[PDB]
Amino acid sequence: RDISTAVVVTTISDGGFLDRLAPALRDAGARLIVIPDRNTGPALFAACERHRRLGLDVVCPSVAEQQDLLERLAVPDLIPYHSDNRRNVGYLMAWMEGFDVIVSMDDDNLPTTDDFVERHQVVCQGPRTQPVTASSDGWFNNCALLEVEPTEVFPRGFPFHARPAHAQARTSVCERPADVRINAGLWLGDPDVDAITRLAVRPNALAHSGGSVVLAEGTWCPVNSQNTAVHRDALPAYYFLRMGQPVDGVPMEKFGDIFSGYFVQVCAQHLGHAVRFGDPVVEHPRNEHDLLDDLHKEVPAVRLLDDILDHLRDHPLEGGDYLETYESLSYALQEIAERVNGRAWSPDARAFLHRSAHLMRSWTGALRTVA
Amino acid sequence: RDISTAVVVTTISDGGFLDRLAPALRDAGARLIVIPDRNTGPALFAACERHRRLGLDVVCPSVAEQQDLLERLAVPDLIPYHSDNRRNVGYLMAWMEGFDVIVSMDDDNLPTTDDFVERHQVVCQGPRTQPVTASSDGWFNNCALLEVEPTEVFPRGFPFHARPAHAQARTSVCERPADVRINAGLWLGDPDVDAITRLAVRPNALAHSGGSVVLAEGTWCPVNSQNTAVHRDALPAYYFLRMGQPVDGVPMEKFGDIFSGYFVQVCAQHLGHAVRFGDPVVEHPRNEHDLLDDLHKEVPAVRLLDDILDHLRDHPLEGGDYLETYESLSYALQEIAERVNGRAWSPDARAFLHRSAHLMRSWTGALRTVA
Amino acid sequence: RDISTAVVVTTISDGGFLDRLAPALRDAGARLIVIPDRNTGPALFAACERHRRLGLDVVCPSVAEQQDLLERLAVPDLIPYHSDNRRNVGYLMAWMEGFDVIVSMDDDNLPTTDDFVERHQVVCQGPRTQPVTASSDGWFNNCALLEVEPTEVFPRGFPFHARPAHAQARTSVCERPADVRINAGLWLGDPDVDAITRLAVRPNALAHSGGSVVLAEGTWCPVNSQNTAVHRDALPAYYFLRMGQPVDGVPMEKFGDIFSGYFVQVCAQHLGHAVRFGDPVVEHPRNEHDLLDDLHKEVPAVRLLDDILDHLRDHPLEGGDYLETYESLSYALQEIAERVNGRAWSPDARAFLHRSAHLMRSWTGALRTVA
Amino acid sequence: RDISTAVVVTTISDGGFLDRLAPALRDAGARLIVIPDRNTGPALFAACERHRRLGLDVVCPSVAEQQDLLERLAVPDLIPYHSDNRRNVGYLMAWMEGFDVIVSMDDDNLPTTDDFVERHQVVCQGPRTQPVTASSDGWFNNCALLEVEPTEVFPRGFPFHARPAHAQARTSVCERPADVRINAGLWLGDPDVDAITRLAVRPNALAHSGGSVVLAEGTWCPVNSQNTAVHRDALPAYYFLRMGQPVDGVPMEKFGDIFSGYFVQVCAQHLGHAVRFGDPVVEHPRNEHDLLDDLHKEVPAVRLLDDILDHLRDHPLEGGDYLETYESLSYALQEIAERVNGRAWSPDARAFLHRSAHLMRSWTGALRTVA
Ligand SMILES: [Mn+2]
Ligand SMILES: [Mn+2]
Ligand SMILES: [Mn+2]
Ligand SMILES: [Mn+2]
Repeated sequence: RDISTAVVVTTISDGGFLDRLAPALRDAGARLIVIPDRNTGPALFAACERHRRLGLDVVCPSVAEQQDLLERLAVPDLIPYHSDNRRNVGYLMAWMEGFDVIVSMDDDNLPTTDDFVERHQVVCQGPRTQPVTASSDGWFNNCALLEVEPTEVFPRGFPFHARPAHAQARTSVCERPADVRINAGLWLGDPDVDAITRLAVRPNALAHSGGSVVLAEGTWCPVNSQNTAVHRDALPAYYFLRMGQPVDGVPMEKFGDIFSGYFVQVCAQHLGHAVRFGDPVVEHPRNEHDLLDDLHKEVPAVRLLDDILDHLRDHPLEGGDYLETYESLSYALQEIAERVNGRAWSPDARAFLHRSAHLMRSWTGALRTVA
Repeated sequence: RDISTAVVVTTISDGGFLDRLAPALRDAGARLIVIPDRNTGPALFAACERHRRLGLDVVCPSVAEQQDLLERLAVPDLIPYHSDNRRNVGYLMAWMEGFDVIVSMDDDNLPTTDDFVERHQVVCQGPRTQPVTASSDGWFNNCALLEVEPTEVFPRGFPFHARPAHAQARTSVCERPADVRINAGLWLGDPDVDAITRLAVRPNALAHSGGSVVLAEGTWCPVNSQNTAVHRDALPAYYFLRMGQPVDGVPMEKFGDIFSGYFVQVCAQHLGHAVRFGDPVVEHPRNEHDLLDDLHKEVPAVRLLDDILDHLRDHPLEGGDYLETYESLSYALQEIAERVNGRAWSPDARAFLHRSAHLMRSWTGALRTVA
Repeated sequence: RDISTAVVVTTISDGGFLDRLAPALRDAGARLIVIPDRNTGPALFAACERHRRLGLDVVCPSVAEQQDLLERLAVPDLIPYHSDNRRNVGYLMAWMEGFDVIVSMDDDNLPTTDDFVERHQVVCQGPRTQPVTASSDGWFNNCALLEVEPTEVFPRGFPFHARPAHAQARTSVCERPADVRINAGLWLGDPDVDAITRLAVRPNALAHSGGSVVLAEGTWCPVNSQNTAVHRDALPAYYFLRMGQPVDGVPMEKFGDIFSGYFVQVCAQHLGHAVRFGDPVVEHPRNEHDLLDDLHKEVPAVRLLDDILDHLRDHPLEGGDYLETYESLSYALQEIAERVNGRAWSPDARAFLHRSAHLMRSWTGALRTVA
Repeated sequence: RDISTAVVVTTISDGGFLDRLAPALRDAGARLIVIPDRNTGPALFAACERHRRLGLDVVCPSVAEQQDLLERLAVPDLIPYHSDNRRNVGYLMAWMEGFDVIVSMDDDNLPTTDDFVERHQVVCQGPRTQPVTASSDGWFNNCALLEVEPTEVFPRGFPFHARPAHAQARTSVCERPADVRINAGLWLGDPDVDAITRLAVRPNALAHSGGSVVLAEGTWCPVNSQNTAVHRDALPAYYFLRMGQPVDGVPMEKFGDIFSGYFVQVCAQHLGHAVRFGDPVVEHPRNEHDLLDDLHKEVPAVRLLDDILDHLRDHPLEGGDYLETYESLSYALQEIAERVNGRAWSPDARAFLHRSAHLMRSWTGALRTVA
């Protein structure tokens, strides 16, 4: 095999999460790329050094080091300096060093099994004839693979127009070729639901009961960046979208991985690749913040997502690899920004897609500069 | 002891709902006050004039008659002309003509029992020793009196900060004196939940199983205007609050009755009166909205309600009747607009309470003009 | 007939302006009340303590002393803590300690004559038959009393709708009884023009040539707080209005004294008092601002002032002194907030008058507490 | 010679302006392309037909005809349907029919001389060695060529950072080769000043006294679309920019020709071509609308223009003709949107350049489809 894996995490904490995260990473010999920020205290740097004494291939480049790498690649203004968007630095660094597997995690996720890194290496098994899951409505609820109380829930980013009729959707499994390049692992405790669902029923994930699935062509499901492995080929299409763009005056937030999860998914299907959902499952403790503020942050993106997802199914792309496909995707978003109709599509909402498309090319242009 | 009842409904439809609503109203000799708007087609007037042929005590004052009435009360600018706020015209007319019971309804509710008016006449039974319900957390979930699928839900306007711990709250019933002047009837089909709950679980209320309760002092529950009887004494405090005020730039909507229900509730309790929940139950069919637009409209008011409800418990009021208590409440809101802190309390959100307090005094000023 | 004068200045600088300002103040034995802010460096306190060694009756209450004072007056939230609105603290202290004349100045004005305090004591001369100036259009351009290059200009706050026809307006002087309680001194160098005029022609006031005038009843002119003496009776109506309220989404700024100057002007005229323009003239050097930012700040208030001034002429007031007249003015503003029409009168702009009216009552409520 | 000229005007009026505009156009045999809108009454169509009886080569394509041409060229959503941006239709139509000179005028401009069309044919004289005007600050005040009362003024779109020092700027004329492709004619009566200047001094253009100038390389001046001739080669770079994009929440307006005037100017200088200012001069009567509303509309663009103009001088372009240069300009604006710094450069302001750049390519892509 001889597979290299790099875990990418951005944080502003003191580094205490490394105590319950390092053992699973250092046992598999995987590299951990911790991306600090301006508002990151010197305790995280000391915590990374201490865990490197204990035998962890951890790196924590200071904001000075990060700005130099982005400066050489002619992208000094691409990544903001007070946001979790800085995880793109860890994406770029792991892609530069040439890792096979890039695992994107948050600083509050804990692996629940010993084979955490091994289960994420499924994106490097290549194309096999394997059971792939299809849905008559083109959507798959990966939260249905879990035991959730008090009621059924959809993951964050799942389109709202498809939820009422999804209970009638036919689900079939067929033995077909598939090349898994993205593996989204599930989460116990507080699942990855949007702020709307969390305020309504406060879901609780008890256990992973549904196993693992591989979605077929035409069946989609939102992919996150808190427990997801991405093959280095698919990483150019995994650019964490920059937030802050106002929709009808209200800036969107906390949806960078919803767009990247769909974008790397659309790009993978154009190249005949698939997305996997299931194991490894992480421990995600419950929240502790302002859920009404989370709602006010997520609504601007939620108002647009259903329209953007519908137009992406009708926009065929081009490209031989992920860089060419992701750029063809950026041009598709600019055409979508002028065709889509709706009350939430004020001039600033349409301009959100146009600036995002430019930032997506600035990301790929920096990757071509590396190569 | 002949009790007179007036039903207030504002609508822009052609008047087809009168075909099914008038039977239960004319069987009790009750008055129906339909309040049309500017865009209300001339077909509603034909339905009202024709349903009066069948014995319905219905009125439908055109916008010319509504504005001539509001001119003489020195309040021409109080009520907007493209909003459901125009139901205040119906409240004013019934209180002018001297009805004992004012039943507020929407144009899509349907009485499910033949005793609809009689069950709403409970707000005239006077004070007597009756079983009253109290709660350790000071909140009562009226939806718990219903059979709701797929999971438990809270009514629209229920404070979000008290929802997680409400399951542990103790509920007791004690024989205590109480005077019911507000009776909020429940609703089958699509229950009155906020847009957050409806997007999440799409609730369906199957039956009324919990019976009727009378809330005690210090126990609150949101009261809407879709199926609520208000005694003529309590009506001055039942002013339907005017929407449209921006909160951090986003205008609020669909919460006029949420503020009115709490305001008439706090005023009733200060005067020794109580609110009742339960019967009569109406049929509110599930109407397919733009639920994302409903969410975008309700979030501005939701961001402030939790703070507003907490301060209204700390602020004692003054007044002998509802007219004096409602004015003291308006001065209390202006004191709250400067006391309160939070991220959602930008200068426009604070000025929303100040403009609302002035409009409430304008509403009571017109009632003092009539009386 | 010993008259006491207090100069009120708020600043965030290091206190270098005291080197040139204190001579004219300590030569007249006048009191200087410097009001620092949170971000005011500790160098200002050394300049005040040291200028008192040279005989200056100066005080500089820290933010701790300012908040302790405002706590006992039940107005802790009245005055923000990062605004020039904190000069209201200086108005409060001088009115508390009982000074006859309160001279409002900025930290960049410089008296050009040795009789600065004496010329400002004109607001204590009492009522006498004196030449008063009237205008056929009801407006007087105080900048016409100055020599301004390169062209004629209007002061900041002058209504725009009356500017084109003001050249045809007739000006007459008549021996009439008048009682001056407000004296607005003029300014050489950079005149007090709005950001619109300054961006256009960059005015430069070379000399004071028109002398002094006393405006008659029905003749108005904006009064600022950069060089204005207010008698202690008129000070309750001189509350520096709080900025920040959004007009159609855009927050207003730099117009607190424009509203205060008109408010104390309308209140003085209802009580039979007059406003004076002319001497003493200060040296206001041209300070290079971000003039585009100044324009963006002043436009919100400018969009409303023309409508507000027109309605304030139609609304008669009540009151025996300034405390009762200023409160009647606040109730008049709430009546105007609903009467007025225009494109710039979105719900947030109307609620700006309602919140301002409450803050004015809070200001007078604290003065009633002191007295 | 054998020169064809097409005058482009968009309007919503009844067509009365054709009475005083047709004689100068029909005498020279020039085509007039009147572009109506949705809110255009049938009187303009009758007025165009009547003037065609009198011998005017006028055309007035209905909104149905306009949408078909844009539909064939795969640009159905490029041009909005309630704006003067529809003059781009007249630009495209005259470019399709192959006119040498395209004269862009407003419906309220009247030629003051008989040689109006002949003086605008100067953009077809080709390159000659002629006196070109240079300025040490790189800016030229074309309003200095007029007699303006009561004081000197700058044209709309002139950068504000350069105005104070422009009085010291050296002006020299040198005999050098120049190919005039854009000729901006001046205007008597109400000049083309921004809303800031018009509210301050209300300028009045008395006569054209300065003659005509041809700006050299590096010397710029804003160009408008109300009295300007554009050679068909330079027309691809004359796309009237679409307004409505919010800057810090405030949408910009009335600045479509300010950006197009600078863009066709920058593109012309890259190709060695020049811009001419002077004759022919038109009659522009005084305004009649809400000048405060004009200010509120123009400020969002004014806050950005000085920054955009500075970066355009430091961004070298590419291209052999105007189509290639205008597209290279669109990519330059996207790089400028991420390099520029300022308080007014909120996320929606930066996204204004990105969407504008996409619309500029959609314009050129439609022109390449025509060819
Ligand atoms: Mn988390
Ligand atoms: Mn309904
Ligand atoms: Mn100053
Ligand atoms: Mn014009």
